[PDB]
Amino acid sequence: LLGFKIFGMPLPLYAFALITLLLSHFYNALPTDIVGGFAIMFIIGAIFGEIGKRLPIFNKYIGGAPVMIFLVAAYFVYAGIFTQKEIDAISNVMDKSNFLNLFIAVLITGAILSVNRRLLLKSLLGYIPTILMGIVGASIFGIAIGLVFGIPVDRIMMLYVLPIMGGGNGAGAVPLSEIYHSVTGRSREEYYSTAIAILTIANIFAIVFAAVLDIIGKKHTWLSGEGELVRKASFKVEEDEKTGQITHRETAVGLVLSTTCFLLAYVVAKKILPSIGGVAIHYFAWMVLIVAALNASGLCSPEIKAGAKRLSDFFSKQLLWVLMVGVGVCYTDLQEIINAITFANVVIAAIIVIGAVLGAAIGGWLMGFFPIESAITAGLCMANRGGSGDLEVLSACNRMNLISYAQISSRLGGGIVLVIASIVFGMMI
Amino acid sequence: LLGFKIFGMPLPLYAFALITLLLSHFYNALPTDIVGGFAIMFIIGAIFGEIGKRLPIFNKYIGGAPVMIFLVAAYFVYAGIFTQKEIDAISNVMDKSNFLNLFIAVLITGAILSVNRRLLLKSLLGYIPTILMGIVGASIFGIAIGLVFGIPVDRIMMLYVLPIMGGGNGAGAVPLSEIYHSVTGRSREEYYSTAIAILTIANIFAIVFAAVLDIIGKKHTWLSGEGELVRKASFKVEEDEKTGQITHRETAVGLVLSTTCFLLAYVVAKKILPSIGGVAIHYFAWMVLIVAALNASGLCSPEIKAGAKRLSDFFSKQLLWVLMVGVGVCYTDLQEIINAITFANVVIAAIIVIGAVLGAAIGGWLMGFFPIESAITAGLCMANRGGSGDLEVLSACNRMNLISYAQISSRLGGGIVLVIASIVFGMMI
Ligand SMILES: CCCCCCCCCCCCCCCC(=O)O
Repeated sequence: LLGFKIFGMPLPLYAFALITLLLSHFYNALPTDIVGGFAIMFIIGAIFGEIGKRLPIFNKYIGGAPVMIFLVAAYFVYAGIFTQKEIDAISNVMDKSNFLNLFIAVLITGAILSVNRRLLLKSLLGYIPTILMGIVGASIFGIAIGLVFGIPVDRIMMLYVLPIMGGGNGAGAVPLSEIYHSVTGRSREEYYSTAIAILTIANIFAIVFAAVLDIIGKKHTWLSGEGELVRKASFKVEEDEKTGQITHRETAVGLVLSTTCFLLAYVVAKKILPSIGGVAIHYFAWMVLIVAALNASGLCSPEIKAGAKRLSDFFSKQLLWVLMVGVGVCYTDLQEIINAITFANVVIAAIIVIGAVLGAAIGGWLMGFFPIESAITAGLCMANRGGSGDLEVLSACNRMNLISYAQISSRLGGGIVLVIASIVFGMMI
Repeated sequence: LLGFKIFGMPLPLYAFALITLLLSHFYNALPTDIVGGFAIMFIIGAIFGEIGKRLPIFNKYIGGAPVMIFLVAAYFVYAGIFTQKEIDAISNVMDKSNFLNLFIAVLITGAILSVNRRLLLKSLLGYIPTILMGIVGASIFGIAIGLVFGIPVDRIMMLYVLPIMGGGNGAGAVPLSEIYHSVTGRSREEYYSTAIAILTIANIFAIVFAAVLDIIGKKHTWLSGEGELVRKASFKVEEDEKTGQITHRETAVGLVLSTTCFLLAYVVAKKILPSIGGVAIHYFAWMVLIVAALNASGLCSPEIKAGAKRLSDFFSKQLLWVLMVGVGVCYTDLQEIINAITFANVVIAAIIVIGAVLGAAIGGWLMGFFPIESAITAGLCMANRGGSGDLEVLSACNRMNLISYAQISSRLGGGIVLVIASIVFGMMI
């Protein structure tokens, strides 16, 4: 029994950590800074992510560690289990320090700089139209089902299709809320709450639908290329330039590039070029474009690109549970989440996910890719939160080697959905 | 010359980063959070640390990249070059988020957990008395030189001996200021300015005397030791446990252990056991004791200890320049620092460092260690700034394999000096 590992820690060591956390909670002593925040969040995320990953049905279909972690943390906040000091520490970690934007910037730059430049240019000609086709199909089916259920098309486009089809909470929920407030000038709280609820429902349906799509792909040998996206000789003409040995300095350079690209995007979106026309472009979209331009330019060495990828891997696979504890504490309210679990809303989300899958599959077939793997890669992983949950959709499916495609889908889809969301916000209100 | 590397980045890449920083500064747009803080501080630390390393005489003797960096950052703050937004972002990173405490916690846990358990338990029987002998010799020499210069014994002990023989800025300067305020009930800042100035002067003199000690060791062979500390058959019989494979999960476990140990120390020092006797113990000394006890207990696996060491290496070798930029911006004030350089202070610091060297050498010879190696490891690398002066001294000498001894000396001696400072503060007032 003692050989069981919790977050890579032997059971006695995690017992020591939990004793420390309980002592701090009961003595009401905690440094309201990043150290106290990490001390609480690492332990809580470890235990609850392990529980969520072990529980069978939750792990298989619901979403597992991140969903369980943030739901339980938000329930802890609601029930008053958390002390005001711990709540303040977590809110200082992810509000004053903005560790959320740090994490999102690291993930964006890792996902974009990871790919080889020639492969990126080869993809962007045919892969991007598949993303656009998935978006338009999801929008069409969302409008149809909204008309069926009587929800107005304006409300559908504002609340249902865009938050679902865009990125996760860190990118694609709070940026859309900010753009909504900046353009339409209504309160952010209710928009954010409903968007988060329907986004979580869409994540649930995305995992389940990827599972059933893997089943149907097993059933039908044709229209499914196991573990391969392209249908043209599986990209027979493919060469890798080179990659060397990666040291700690390369990872640090990746972090520096993360932060510098985010700063440049912030400056450009805030003061340099706030608006191309009547549309306002968000600094996350500018960051995606800037990192893509940096990758295409060739300034980055292969070692630097590998270091950025490895830093992104470290963040995504270690600090994700910490991020989820903080998200559960700061950006979730159980009462309104539950009040947004109506049968109408859940069926709307299911139909939108069907639309995204169908559009992505038909676009991939039209542009030369395998339709099922296209449907998981784009459409799915875009309806899914992205980052956390892109791994879950790939894990539910038998296909995991497409993780680079999944991350690039999440990031570029985020940029595009923010651009289109700004356009539609201006067009309607 | 475009292949020349600045902080591991080629010249065009750093040109892009510096263009980003200049655009941010001139447009006065910057996110006042950890992302903006790192965006400023990586760039500034990189350029100015490279300048400091390339500067020949400064690099070799006066100080390294850390010294050059925080001096330049302090000058930038003094001359008004830094924008108010940039100052706010850096102070948010260093004070509101309290990145300094996280850095110190990671350093302490790496330096103590990284040591093999059996080797640590065998070494402490003869290495701690060397540290104590060095401290007592430094105190005696400081008292003598203060009597020569007319400085009172209590003033000498409070302002020159303890701040020099303690750790660096993070541990041994601000903890000493806090203890001074809590015990004697006097102003923190007036103590801290003189403490940091004397600490910097002592660091310079310690590096110079380390070079002199290397020369004298080359001269006389029977004191040298040729880079080996122990003088008992050169470790004829020794066994080490295999470490296995190191992963990102072990690195994250090291981070968890660092943060949890810091939290436990904070709780113990604030609520559980604020005072073991009449003396009050600081939470940094408590953390040193807790991490030593955790190492002795054997709960941590060798993989986990290697991961803690790897985090210590990553932080110490990459985020040190960022931390130095933050220290220069926030905790450094050139006006009173320069006012604190004088003939009397310089002579007192030099005599204190010489006394520490003599005491450590005598203790090492009595306990069996090589005299020159013992005087470098304890006394030196303890009078320094705990995190950077040890690297600078070991680089000034030809010995670098004693980095583990230097690290454990810095951290454990910092804890011991904190306890001793509390005792003497209570004694005098
Ligand atoms: C807000 C605080 C940010 C702290 C960022 C810490 C980043 C640590 C990066 C470590 C990963 C790279 C080195 C791994 C080494 C190994 O796995 O052996």
